[PDB]
Amino acid sequence: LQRTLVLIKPDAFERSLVAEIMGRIEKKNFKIVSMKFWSKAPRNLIEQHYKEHSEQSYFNDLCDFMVSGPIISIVYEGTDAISKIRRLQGNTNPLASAPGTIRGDLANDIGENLIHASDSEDSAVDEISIWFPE
Amino acid sequence: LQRTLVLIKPDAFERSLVAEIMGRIEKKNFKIVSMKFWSKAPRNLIEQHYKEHSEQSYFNDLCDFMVSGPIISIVYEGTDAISKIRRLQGNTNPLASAPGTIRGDLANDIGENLIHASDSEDSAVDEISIWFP
Amino acid sequence: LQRTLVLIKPDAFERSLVAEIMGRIEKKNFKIVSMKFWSKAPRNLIEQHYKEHSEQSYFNDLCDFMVSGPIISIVYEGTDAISKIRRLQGNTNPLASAPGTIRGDLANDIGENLIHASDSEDSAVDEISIWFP
Amino acid sequence: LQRTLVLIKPDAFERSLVAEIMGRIEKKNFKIVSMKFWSKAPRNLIEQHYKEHSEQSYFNDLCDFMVSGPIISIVYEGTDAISKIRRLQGNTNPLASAPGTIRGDLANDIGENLIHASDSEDSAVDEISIWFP
Amino acid sequence: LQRTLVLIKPDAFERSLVAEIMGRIEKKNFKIVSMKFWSKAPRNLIEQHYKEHSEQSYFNDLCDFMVSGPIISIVYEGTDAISKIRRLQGNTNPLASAPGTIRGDLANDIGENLIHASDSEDSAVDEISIWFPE
Amino acid sequence: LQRTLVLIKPDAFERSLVAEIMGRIEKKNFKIVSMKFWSKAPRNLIEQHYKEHSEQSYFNDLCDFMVSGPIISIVYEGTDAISKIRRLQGNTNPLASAPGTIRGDLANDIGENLIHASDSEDSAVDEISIWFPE
Ligand SMILES: O=c1ccn([C@H]2C[C@H](O)[C@@H](COP(=O)(O)OP(=O)(O)O)O2)c(=O)[nH]1
Ligand SMILES: O=c1ccn([C@H]2C[C@H](O)[C@@H](COP(=O)(O)OP(=O)(O)O)O2)c(=O)[nH]1
Ligand SMILES: O=c1ccn([C@H]2C[C@H](O)[C@@H](COP(=O)(O)OP(=O)(O)O)O2)c(=O)[nH]1
Ligand SMILES: O=c1ccn([C@H]2C[C@H](O)[C@@H](COP(=O)(O)OP(=O)(O)O)O2)c(=O)[nH]1
Ligand SMILES: O=c1ccn([C@H]2C[C@H](O)[C@@H](COP(=O)(O)OP(=O)(O)O)O2)c(=O)[nH]1
Ligand SMILES: O=c1ccn([C@H]2C[C@H](O)[C@@H](COP(=O)(O)OP(=O)(O)O)O2)c(=O)[nH]1
Ligand SMILES: [Mg+2]
Ligand SMILES: [Mg+2]
Ligand SMILES: [Mg+2]
Ligand SMILES: [Mg+2]
Ligand SMILES: [Mg+2]
Ligand SMILES: [Mg+2]
Repeated sequence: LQRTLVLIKPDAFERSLVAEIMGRIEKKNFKIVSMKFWSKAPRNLIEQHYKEHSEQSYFNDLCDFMVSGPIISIVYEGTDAISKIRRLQGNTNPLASAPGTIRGDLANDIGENLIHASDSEDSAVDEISIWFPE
Repeated sequence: LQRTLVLIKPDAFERSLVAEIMGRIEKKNFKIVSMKFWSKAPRNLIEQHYKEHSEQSYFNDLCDFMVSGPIISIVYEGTDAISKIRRLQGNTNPLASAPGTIRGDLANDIGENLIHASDSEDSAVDEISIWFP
Repeated sequence: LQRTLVLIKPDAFERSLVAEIMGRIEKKNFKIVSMKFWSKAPRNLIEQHYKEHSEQSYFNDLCDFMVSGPIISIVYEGTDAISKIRRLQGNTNPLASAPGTIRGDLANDIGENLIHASDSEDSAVDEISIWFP
Repeated sequence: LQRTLVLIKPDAFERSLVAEIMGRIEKKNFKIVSMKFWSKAPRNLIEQHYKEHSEQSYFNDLCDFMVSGPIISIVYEGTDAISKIRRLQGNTNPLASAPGTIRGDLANDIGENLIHASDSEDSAVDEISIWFP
Repeated sequence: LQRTLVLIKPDAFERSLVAEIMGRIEKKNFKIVSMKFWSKAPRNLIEQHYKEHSEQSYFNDLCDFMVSGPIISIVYEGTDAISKIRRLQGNTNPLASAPGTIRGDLANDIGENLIHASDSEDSAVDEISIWFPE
Repeated sequence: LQRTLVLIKPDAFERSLVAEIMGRIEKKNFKIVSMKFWSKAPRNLIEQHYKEHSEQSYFNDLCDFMVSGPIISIVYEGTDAISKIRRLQGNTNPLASAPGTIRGDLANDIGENLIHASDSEDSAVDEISIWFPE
């Protein structure tokens, strides 16, 4: 029984795909443990979530996009939640994300990709404590 | 341009209809301005939310049901949000709720009806202050 | 808590709308208690099912249509199943059937209307005994 | 068996609701007989399409909106297409449009209402000749 | 033109995914030849359907689950129906079943996996004769 | 930013999957640049579109099927539109087209496969000029 951190990005709200994305996870039978809505995440919170990408050239545009609209932070719980939800998510690249996945079906840009999902146990614990410090 | 208070009831979670419901409101172009997830709402918030029904026969069952599962409290914003979302919601009674409405399509019980929505400007103001103080 | 008799008509199969129809009833929380697939219903079951229309002008076309493809007979159970599913069904006439109802959304002919549903306690009892003796 | 004129408005494109709308009509069994995509409809076609509203207060905003994005003009054919598709469409006013209708479900503005549909035999004949001469 | 045996398992009825599953097959354009509804399959009928798994450690739980609710037995017919419907079904394992498949989209357990589908010509003939002895 | 040619084939209209197919592309966020409806494409226009398959044994049946009903020609525009829409389309073969793709989900025949999509830059330019000579 694992717990994973998921972010509904600003492009979801702009395109009205919020329920679509959450429904795909809900239908997979994953249970919401914690959920927080942000009218606008603080840039610092974002920079922390993506601290691994600070040296990348897209870092600043990435941070700019993540504060350009509302965000929903969610902790999903279930057996092997981390890897499973990653597979539902789909590849970061629009040239690779398979049809049937969230990105494969709905995302068309490598930056604006609708959804974040922790990629491992270590980073899950880490990202859960960033969005739900309590 | 109004704001209304919406509750996603425990039966929505039990039946995995959370996204479905929020989806029907999202497609009508209403924007979220506040949202909070309750693994279990405090008994007293529920009793105050339904303070008007405190002397009604179903009151106790109504509250028991409201704390029997998680709920989501949501403030929706849009032009004439209150009356419009009430329209989406559908009648409390399964015998009167019209197909195409949330309850008319999905709900089959007068008590377990999936969704709450403020019924007026004044009540919306109270209910909003109850869940987001 | 009632039981009602539902027929999935041949035009549902021709248009691949079988799951769609059964889906709208399933989402309303009604449970199946009996189900039988007919690659071709016997002419006499049809004529008895519609025994009330035997002297009507459309009777022959109605029966011809009912045996022109497969059908599914289903007994649904739920609190007030008869009136509620009738509501989901929608008016026989394409001019009167409301959007959000099965026929109102999907059907476009007074004869080929996709679905049958008992219209009362008494008729439901007969129709159920016709298809599941 | 009638033919009616349908316009898929710019807000359908902006909100990616094009397929959704055309889908609701396709499921009702109406067939396309003519279709044309306009990256930007000519101002004069719009003003003639709405020639009846030329003296109304909203006329200018209505036209500005109609040329602010792409549109799709479609001739639909089916038995009683005009009145039926009008029914699918739903009331112009967000306060009156019923859930289950196109506008009632998706639209939230009296001006930006996603879809146009001829309102009579005579008007359908004019509107059809305007977009497909 | 092949015929294959399909079972809608008890978890479908509990979660109200019956129409969802059948609709995915219907949209693929497969035709129903035979269909039987069981309020509760007899354990023996189940033990026969899974006679190959009698020595497995999950056999008894498997049988217990299969009689815990209603079941729909269906014979679908179409060109290469057996292999095609298997691919729609998706892997038994939730760590493998791909998004876009029935299990990949809706199943989250290796036991409660919503749907059975014959895996070959031999077993199809065999399973069809178990549920439709006529 | 590429442009690709897409054809909604006669089997889509017969089965009422027109909106379904276009919606999958629309949700992927591809923009319609040009669109033409044909009550019946001229056989010659079809023979040109498939001039590469003139020596194949299915050529004539292919052409017969393509004029057996209405067709919608569409130019979609977007980054890498050609390869992406191909992946949404799915393999020509029903034994290969993956679930989650258009053909994988809806097509069950190798001939009647619902949708055409240019396979490269060269053929896109070529097919766009066939259906939209202007
Ligand atoms: O070349 C890239 C790689 C990533 N990102 C953005 C998108 C992604 O959501 C975020 C973090 O990258 P990742 O962790 O590799 O993506 P994922 O979200 O798939 O883990 O950085 C880019 O804009 N360009
Ligand atoms: O006879 C009744 C009436 C209402 N309720 C419950 C359901 C409803 O959600 C809540 C409040 O009732 P309401 O405000 O009259 O209904 P609505 O929620 O439609 O405003 O009380 C019952 O259990 N039994
Ligand atoms: O003018 C008519 C009326 C009815 N029927 C067919 C359609 C209907 O399914 C069946 C039985 O009619 P009904 O019981 O009056 O309609 P419903 O099925 O809505 O109860 O007869 C016609 O073909 N023409
Ligand atoms: O008060 C109004 C009434 C109408 N319109 C626009 C919306 C409508 O699409 C168009 C034509 O109006 P109509 O023909 O009366 O509405 P409908 O489109 O429902 O026939 O004018 C407005 O902007 N404001
Ligand atoms: O490790 C396992 C393997 C299988 N099963 C159950 C699920 C499956 O539905 C049934 C038969 O197994 P299978 O034939 O290998 O699965 P499939 O249904 O994918 O053919 O046994 C388990 O509970 N645990
Ligand atoms: O063995 C075959 C191969 C192809 N075709 C038809 C289907 C296809 O749509 C068309 C062109 O073939 P293709 O370009 O290889 O298919 P695709 O549309 O996947 O590019 O010829 C057949 O009928 N049989
Ligand atoms: Mg990562
Ligand atoms: Mg109240
Ligand atoms: Mg009758
Ligand atoms: Mg007008
Ligand atoms: Mg097996
Ligand atoms: Mg090719």
